[PDB]
Amino acid sequence: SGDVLSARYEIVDTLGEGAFGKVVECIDHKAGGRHVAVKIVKNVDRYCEAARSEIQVLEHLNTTDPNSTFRCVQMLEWFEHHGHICIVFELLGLSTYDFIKENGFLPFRLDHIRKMAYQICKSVNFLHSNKLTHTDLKPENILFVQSDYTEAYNPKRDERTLINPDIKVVDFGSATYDDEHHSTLVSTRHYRAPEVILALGWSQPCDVWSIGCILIEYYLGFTVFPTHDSKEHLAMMERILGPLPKHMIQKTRKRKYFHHDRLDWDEHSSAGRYVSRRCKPLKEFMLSQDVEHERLFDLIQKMLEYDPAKRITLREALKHPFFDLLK
Ligand SMILES: Cn1cc(-c2cncnc2N)c2ccc(Cl)c(Cl)c21
Repeated sequence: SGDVLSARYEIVDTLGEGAFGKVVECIDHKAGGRHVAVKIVKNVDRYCEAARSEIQVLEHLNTTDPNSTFRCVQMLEWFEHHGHICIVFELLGLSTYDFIKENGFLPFRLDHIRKMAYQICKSVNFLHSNKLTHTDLKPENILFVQSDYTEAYNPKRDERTLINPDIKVVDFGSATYDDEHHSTLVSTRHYRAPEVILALGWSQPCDVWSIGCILIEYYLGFTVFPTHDSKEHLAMMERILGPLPKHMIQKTRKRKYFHHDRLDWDEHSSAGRYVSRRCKPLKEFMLSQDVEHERLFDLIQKMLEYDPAKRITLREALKHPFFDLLK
C-alpha cells in the first residue's frame, strides 16, 4: 500500500479479502487522482481461471449493457502484475452485508428492501437471459453504489440510513453458461438450494433460491439457516417449509441423508432441538401481518419452492404485487 501498479494506480486501502485474493482502493494518478477498485487475484490456477472467466463474462455484459441498466458492476480494464490478474472496477460503496452488520444487524426498512430486491431480480434476470447463472448470490456480493447516510436517532441509539439504495451485483468468477461445465457444488452454504445439496443438477433456478435467502436476511437481519452441516440444513428447510417432495427424495443419490423415504433426522436430538429453536414455519417469522409484508412473504415462499422446475422465475418475480409501490 503506497505500492503502484500499472504505473498509475496507487493502493490506498483494502476493501475486501477473499478466496480469490483481495480488492483494494486505488488512486489513479493518470485520471486526476480519481478513485477506483482493483481486484488482485491470487497467483493460483483455479483463481486465475475464474478471473479469466470473470473478464470474458464482464466484456460480454459490458458489450450488451454498456450502461449497467441491468446493474452488473462495470469493469474498466484488466492487466497483470507479478503474475496476478488485476481487474479494475468502478468504485462501489459497502456490500449490503457490511452495511447491515455496521448497523448492529438492524434489518432494512421494507421500502428499501422492495427496491433493492427489484434491482437484484433485474440484474440476475438479465444474466438468466444471456444463458448465465451467477451461482454465488449473497449479501456480500450485492454492493451499494455509494453507502452515504444520515446519522438519525431512535428509541429502540444512532443508526445510519440509506439516502440512495442503488445496488450492483459483483463477483462473476463463478457464473456458468448453460452450455458449459456445471460444478457439483455451488453457492455459499446458507444461500444454497436444495437441488445443489441433493446433487440433482442445477441451473438458473438455484439463483432464485439464493435470492429468496437474501431477502429473508434483509428483512430479519440474520440468516434463517444458521448451520454448516448439510443434513441439518435440510432439517432446517423442513421445519421452515414442510417436507421435501417425494420425487426429489427418490431421485437423489445422497442416501446417507435418508431413512426409508424420509429425512434421517431425530427432532429430539441435541441438533434437533437447536433447529426447532432457531427455525420455524416461514410465515411465523413475519413481524406484522399487514398486506405489504404478506406480499414479501408470498414472494419469498415462491423463491423457496423446493422443486426447481416449479420455482418462480425472475421474469415472473419481477411482476409480483410486492413490486407495485415502485411505479
Ligand atoms: C469490496 N468489493 C468486494 C468485491 C468482490 C469481488 N469479487 C467477489 N466478491 C466480492 N465481494 C468487489 C468487487 C467489485 C468492487 Cl467495485 C468492489 Cl468495491 C468489491
